Amino acid sequence: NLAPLPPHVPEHLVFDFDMYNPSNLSAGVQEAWAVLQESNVPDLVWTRCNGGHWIATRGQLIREAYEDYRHFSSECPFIPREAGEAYDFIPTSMDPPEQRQFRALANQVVGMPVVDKLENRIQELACSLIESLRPQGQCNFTEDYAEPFPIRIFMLLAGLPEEDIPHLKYLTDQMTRPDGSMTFAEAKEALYDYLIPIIEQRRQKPGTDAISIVANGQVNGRPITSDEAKRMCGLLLVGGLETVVNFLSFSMEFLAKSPEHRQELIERPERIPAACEELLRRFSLVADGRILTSDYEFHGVQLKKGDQILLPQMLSGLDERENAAPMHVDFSRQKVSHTTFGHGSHLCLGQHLARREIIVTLKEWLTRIPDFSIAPGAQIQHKSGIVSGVQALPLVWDPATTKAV
Ligand code: HEM
Ligand SMILES: CC1(C)[C@@H]2CC[C@@]1(C)C(=O)C2
Ligand SMILES: [K+]
Repeated sequence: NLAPLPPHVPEHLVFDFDMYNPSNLSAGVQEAWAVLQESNVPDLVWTRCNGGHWIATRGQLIREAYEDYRHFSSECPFIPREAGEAYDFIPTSMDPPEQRQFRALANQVVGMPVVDKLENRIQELACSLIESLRPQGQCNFTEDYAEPFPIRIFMLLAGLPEEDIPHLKYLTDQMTRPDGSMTFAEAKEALYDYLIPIIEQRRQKPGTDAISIVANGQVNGRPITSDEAKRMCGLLLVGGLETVVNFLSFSMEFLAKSPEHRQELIERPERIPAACEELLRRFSLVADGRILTSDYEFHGVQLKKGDQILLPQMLSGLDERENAAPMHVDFSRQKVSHTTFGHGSHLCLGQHLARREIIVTLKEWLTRIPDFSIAPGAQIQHKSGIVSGVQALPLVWDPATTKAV
């Protein structure tokens, strides 16, 4: 269903893209979104789907908007408008000057000194999961690795019981790829409901886990409130449960159809960090946005105050103007240009954690299970949203070709 065209939007900019169900999804998520960059399509379009919002389609405009926070505010960053109004997570729902103080604390708990201390646990979990899959000759990758590997590391780091993973994953799923069973406002309230007793517990006893450090924190030298801590801990949960989980499956789906690319990493394992960077461009998967604070002319188009604008982080690196032949994976690409981890003052805080988990996954999977493919006759289903995902990934291999380490 389409929302009526607002009077102030020129009819010739209308392109009805549905970000939660793009029309070409069967060809792949990123391919479905890349129809926005055909030569007939302008740099700035209006979709009447999902209540009606702008979409910037080129990397040049996506970067400009994310730098200019005084016109493009993160107070309402999700589409549909109801979701963006309920969205109050910290730091992303704040602009500078208020935003920067909370970043320091969030950085403190997923920052690089934390990741170095976790190296053995990351490595031993990756090996423990993979060695337990190897003699089976089959897995459901999303259930059996992509979810438990990054999510158990995050629950360990935050100090939360592993038994709570299915309830929490379902709620964060409803905030990024909704089912229809919950609105965003309801999923958010249920996740706040979960954190409220935990946060009051850990403000009593100072501690080393990520919730304690946030709940006992100061921001620009003043005590963080219980409510501010709730809104920051919830955002950490969403990042920990949704991003790497889904990115891993996209990568592994590609490697399972691309033996040429598999073989390249098997023989030259020191290409792995670079391949990580080029998989992150090709299979970029986040797309959120901003809301206009004032009437503003932007690349010839008159935006009204309160218009929402989708600024898909995913599209910048798929733009041919930023990377030649963008849909080819080329692990020796010379200048890998992308905005997979965002742009501007809201640059991703967990990218050190993310990169370690991806590189450890590629290294430990390929040395033990070098060859695998998609289970015969299965077609991989995808789902699009704020964070796009792979719905299921059946893999198979012959265990006689594996290597026990
Ligand atoms: C492949 C993995 C990941 C991707 C693609 C990714 C992507 C992004 C993007 C695009 C943004 C900017 C959104 C905006 O400007 O509105 C962001 C911000 C953020 N991310 Fe990541 N992320 C990843 C991993 C993680 C992980 C594992 C965490 C763990 C907590 C995390 C925590 C955060 C936080 C807290 C912010 C908000 C920063 C702020 O608003 O100042 N991210 N991420
Ligand atoms: C867009 C994100 C990837 C980033 C971290 C979690 C996420 C869904 C957000 O709401 C901000
Ligand atoms: K809001």
